[PDB]
Amino acid sequence: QSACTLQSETHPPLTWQKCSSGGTCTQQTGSVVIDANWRWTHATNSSTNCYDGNTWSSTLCPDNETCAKNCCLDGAAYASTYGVTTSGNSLSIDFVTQSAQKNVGARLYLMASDTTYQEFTLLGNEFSFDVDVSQLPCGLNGALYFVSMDADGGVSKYPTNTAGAKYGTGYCDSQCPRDLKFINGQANVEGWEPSSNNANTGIGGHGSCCSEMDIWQANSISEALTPHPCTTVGQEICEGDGCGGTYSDNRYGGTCDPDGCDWNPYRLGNTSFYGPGSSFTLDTTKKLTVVTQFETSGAINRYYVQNGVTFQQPNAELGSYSGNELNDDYCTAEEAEFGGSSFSDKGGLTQFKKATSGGMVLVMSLWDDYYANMLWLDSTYPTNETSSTPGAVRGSCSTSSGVPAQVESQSPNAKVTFSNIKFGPIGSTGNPSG
Ligand SMILES: OC[C@H]1O[C@@H](O[C@H]2[C@H](O)[C@@H](O)[C@H](O[C@H]3[C@H](O)[C@@H](O)[C@H](O[C@H]4[C@H](O)[C@@H](O)[C@H](O[C@H]5[C@H](O)[C@@H](O)[C@H](O[C@H]6[C@H](O)[C@@H](O)[C@H](O)O[C@@H]6CO)O[C@@H]5CO)O[C@@H]4CO)O[C@@H]3CO)O[C@@H]2CO)[C@H](O)[C@@H](O)[C@@H]1O
Ligand SMILES: OC[C@H]1O[C@@H](O[C@H]2[C@H](O)[C@@H](O)[C@H](O)O[C@@H]2CO)[C@H](O)[C@@H](O)[C@@H]1O
Ligand SMILES: *[C@@H]1O[C@H](CO)[C@@H](O)[C@H](O)[C@H]1NC(C)=O
Ligand SMILES: [Co+2]
Ligand SMILES: [Co+2]
Repeated sequence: QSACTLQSETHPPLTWQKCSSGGTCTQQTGSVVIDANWRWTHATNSSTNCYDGNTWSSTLCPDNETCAKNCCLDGAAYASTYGVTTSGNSLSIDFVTQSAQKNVGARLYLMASDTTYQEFTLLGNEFSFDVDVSQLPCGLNGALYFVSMDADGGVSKYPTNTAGAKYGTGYCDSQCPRDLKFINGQANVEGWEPSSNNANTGIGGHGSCCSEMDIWQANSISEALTPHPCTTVGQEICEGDGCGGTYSDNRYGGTCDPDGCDWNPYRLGNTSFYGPGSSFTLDTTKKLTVVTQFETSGAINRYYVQNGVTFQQPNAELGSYSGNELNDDYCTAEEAEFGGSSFSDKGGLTQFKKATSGGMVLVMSLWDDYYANMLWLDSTYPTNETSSTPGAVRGSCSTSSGVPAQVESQSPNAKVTFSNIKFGPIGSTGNPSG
């Protein structure tokens, strides 16, 4: 897709800190950009939409190539249309924003410049951030994660994509998403099937795959940490159901691991660690700090801080495994206890290390789940399972929770605030910010 300028594109600024082993942190200045799917897509020569509701213009978009040549992405009114605002080192995303139309959440990427994404090399380093999830009830997900996206949004690889990172193009994740309107410089109109429950979405013939590191997927009820390996580390197109993931009939028939080696304290047995109120170790009605460390062995460590008290990731006992570190033994024990084999089939942490060794783009999003109602995160899943089934219970939410139309109507004012992002070598982010 090309870029049009009927509406100006001004990326909201966002500062963060880069720390060093020497014990000092320095301020960096970046900005955020909204994903291309949220934008107005219209003809390059007029204001006629190329996409409207959940269908494509059959004349402007008869096929993937022609559509890309005829259509462009336009600017976004961040605050008024998408409920996205920033202030210093803080970013807030509103759940439902009402303007000309109704908008639900957002997916944003951290930029290095106005035209490029900021790339982070996680291996050997640690990432820290403060988060307020108090306004996120059952069914919602305020996420912060990394994906192996190209710094330019794919422009250098795909000439027909001239909009680039400035317009939030190039997304990919372990689900090999097929809902993306533009992939590899082309539209995703061929094989397009409109969603039955979402008036704005559909599923196309192609998907976009890549490694994904889910640092944080959570609400006030549950939280999970999950690495997802893929046989191909970076962004790669996929065909139909061979994509696997949430958008295909076969979830595990692809090149990426859509499940990952997840670590949810509640799912692991500690139902008193994270939740709303003082009866939990970490009170989700208050802001907290989340620190994730990527050691060179490929293992991942985690600790939290609230009101100046530090808590390491709670110990878990699963099969022959015991400890609080996400390593090869944990992931193997999890597959043995909870079942499944996609993580190991995709290479596990060894394959995943290839992603963290390279650059990864930071993503912050707020969304509700039109496919599984977020039950996999905060309820019992599958819903027909009982508490006696290992790993079925992931949270205290009712199995009837998370219906999009319902949560959007009942909790429109929900929101998430991410702030004070700090990145640097292991053991450095806890030091004084510059
Ligand atoms: O027409 C002439 C006038 O145009 C005006 O401009 C309009 C334009 O016409 C109109 O088309 C445009 O409409 C856009 C809406 O403003 C916008 O809200 C809407 O956003 C949708 C988006 O369509 C949809 O693809 C997206 O799907 C989400 C999904 O909800 C979410 O559950 C899922 O979540 C993932 C997470 O993000 C991720 O972190 C996690 O790992 O996985 C999750 C599961 O996959 O993500 C998908 C996206 O991949 O939802 C959003 C939000 O509801 O998009 C509309 C276009 O399709 O609005 C323009 C502005 O009003 C001009 O302004 C006027 O001057 C002209 O005259
Ligand atoms: O695709 C949504 C969500 O899936 C998560 O994997 C789930 C999977 O959906 C479920 O079938 C299985 O039983 O449990 C796993 C772990 O909760 C995945 O970890 C998320 O990253 C992803 O957003
Ligand atoms: C849950 O984790 C917290 C923090 O590590 C710990 O104090 C508490 O004893 C754990 N509770 C259970 C039931 O394991
Ligand atoms: Co094809
Ligand atoms: Co270790």
